[PDB]
Amino acid sequence: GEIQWMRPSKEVGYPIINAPSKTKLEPSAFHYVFEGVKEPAVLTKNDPRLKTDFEEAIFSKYVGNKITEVDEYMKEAVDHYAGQLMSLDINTEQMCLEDAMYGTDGLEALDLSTSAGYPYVAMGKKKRDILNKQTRDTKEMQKLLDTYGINLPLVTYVKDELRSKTKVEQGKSRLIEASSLNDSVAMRMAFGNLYAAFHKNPGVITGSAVGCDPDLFWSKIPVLMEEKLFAFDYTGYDASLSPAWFEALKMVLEKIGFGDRVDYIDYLNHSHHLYKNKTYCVKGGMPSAVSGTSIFNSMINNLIIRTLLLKTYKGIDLDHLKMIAYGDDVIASYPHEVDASLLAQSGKDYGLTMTPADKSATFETVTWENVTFLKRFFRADEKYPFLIHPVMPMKEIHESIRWTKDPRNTQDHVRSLCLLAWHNGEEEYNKFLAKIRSVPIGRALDLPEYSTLYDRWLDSF
Ligand code: NA
Repeated sequence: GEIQWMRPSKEVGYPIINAPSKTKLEPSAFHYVFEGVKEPAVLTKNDPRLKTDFEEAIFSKYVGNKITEVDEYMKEAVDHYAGQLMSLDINTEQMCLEDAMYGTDGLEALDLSTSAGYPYVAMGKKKRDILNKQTRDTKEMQKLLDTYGINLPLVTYVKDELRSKTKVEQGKSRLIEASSLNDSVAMRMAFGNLYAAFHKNPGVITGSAVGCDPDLFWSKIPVLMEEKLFAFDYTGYDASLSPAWFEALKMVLEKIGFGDRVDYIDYLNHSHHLYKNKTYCVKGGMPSAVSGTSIFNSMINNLIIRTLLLKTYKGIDLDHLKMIAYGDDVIASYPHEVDASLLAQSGKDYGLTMTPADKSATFETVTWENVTFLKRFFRADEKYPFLIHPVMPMKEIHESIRWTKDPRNTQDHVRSLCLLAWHNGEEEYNKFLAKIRSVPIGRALDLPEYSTLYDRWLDSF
């Protein structure tokens, strides 16, 4: 990805956009009951904590575009991936406006809380004024589509979340690149069935895990993997994507029956952005908050890994490449050991910056003992080995519980954490519950005991 140009929005016919400048995050009732070193990310150029130019920092993710066209290895990757997907017998029909708006089997309704994007954000019109979850009205939406059309600029906000002291000091805040309600609706109508098919088929066929439920899915994953696992981390995945990778994606879509609407992918590739009083154009890079962001990054990941394996290990059997992606995150396998360090090398020629799995200093062998997916480990249950526990380290949960965005969501927030934590064992979970109950706020919460969560789990299969 690379920003072609940036200038005052007025100069190109656009209004100034208001992006919140004050974090809604602040110390929670457990701020001092648990350890933590994370704080709210920088949201404005004036934040006292900054140690470098903010603007420069948030846009530096666009490391440029390495490759220009789709080479021979990429084409092979496309054919193989498209071939697998073809077996899912995905419905290629467009999705009706109603379902694209309010949902259907395999596709959740549009999120009413998230932004309505441009121009609604500048007209003050919110999403709650356009759709009725119970009326399932599409009349208001239809007029809006006919009025403002599609391919609208993407509204950019800085994401309000916790970050390391380092990332805070270097202005490394992540950005929300929200598509207009019009594009989301249009794109969900164009790819709605593709999304549903993926959400319903997390595994090694779609090579995707978007829409999965870690509590149940973790027991299916091992069975799907080949003998030797391999993995690695990406540095600025989304932003590093070159235009060729988007073209590769269109070929897959074309081969599986969506050639009809590959133009929507162009909208992702060559994108239009609004930030504050500036507007900029990007060539390459996947927008962060577009309908399909997660699924398309995953499809592209499948193309990337297949390509690197073909470039590096000629004669490799992609039919025995068993991988599952979730955006840039990925867990993969092959009957034979492969060199991640080597793959990382080939990766640089494709505009991808790959590093050791889980922040290691060197490329070590990936095993069931140390592999993580979605920041979760894999641990067979002591009583029933065939049931696999998705284990997220307590550190993350601790960091999270020390802050709050709305005292009215304390019950949910803390309950969410409990569903993640208990997998660390009864001893750990109880220590967690006791610390929570060492202050008034925690003692008033309704939290599940270990026995309850363990039984709920066994009963969910
Ligand atoms: Na782009």
